[PDB]
Amino acid sequence: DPTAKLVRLNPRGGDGPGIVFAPPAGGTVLGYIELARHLKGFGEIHGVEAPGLGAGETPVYPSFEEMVQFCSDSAAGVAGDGVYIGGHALGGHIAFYLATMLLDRGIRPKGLIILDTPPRLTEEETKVFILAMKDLPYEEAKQLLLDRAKNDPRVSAFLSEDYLDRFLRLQMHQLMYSRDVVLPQRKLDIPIHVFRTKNHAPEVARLFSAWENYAAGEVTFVDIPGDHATMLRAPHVSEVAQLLDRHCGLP
Repeated sequence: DPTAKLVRLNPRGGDGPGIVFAPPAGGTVLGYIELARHLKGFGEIHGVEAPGLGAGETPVYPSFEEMVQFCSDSAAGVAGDGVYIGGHALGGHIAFYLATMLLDRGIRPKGLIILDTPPRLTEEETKVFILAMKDLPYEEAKQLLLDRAKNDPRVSAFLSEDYLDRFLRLQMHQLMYSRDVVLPQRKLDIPIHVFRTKNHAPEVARLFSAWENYAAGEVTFVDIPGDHATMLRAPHVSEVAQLLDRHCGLP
């Protein structure tokens, strides 16, 4: 049941529309919790948790196409034309696909909110992600990431090993088809809001402007503090929620 994975991250707190977030690589919506808490000018903020992560679910590993279809089925309960479609990272690509599917059906969401990701997506620890998207056995690479996460006292003390395993497996699965993700060259008839960090190498930074190619009207580039990971955490997340309320919300 796709609708059972539509998580309410924050009840209505402002006078604006809601937000439905798609998950990044790994399928979790937990990375949005702090952001949703600080936001003060929106309605209900929802997130779509990938299937197979909850305690009472069987891990599944769908293709990008089926995952996009699952989020649409999950977010269907929310009025498409009364909320922003958002997404961080790979979640930004799902968000775009969902917005094109809504527009194909005549539904105009309030807009697309992209969190620090361009339209085309330790030394050994980061080598895994590179190879995922010297050669090493798959299961050996997973253990490197698994040993990295477990080294953090916050993961070993509060996070479920079962949840951590299901997340790592799905992240590997989504990292490996991530290069196959090609956004349709359509031009959205809705505003696009790209919140981008400023600590990107020139090679990557240059790619964010390509969002202009997928827009028929408004496109807004907003600078946010932090980097691709720390932006959703303190101290930066507070300022990110301020800017999000300013350009898209309405306290």
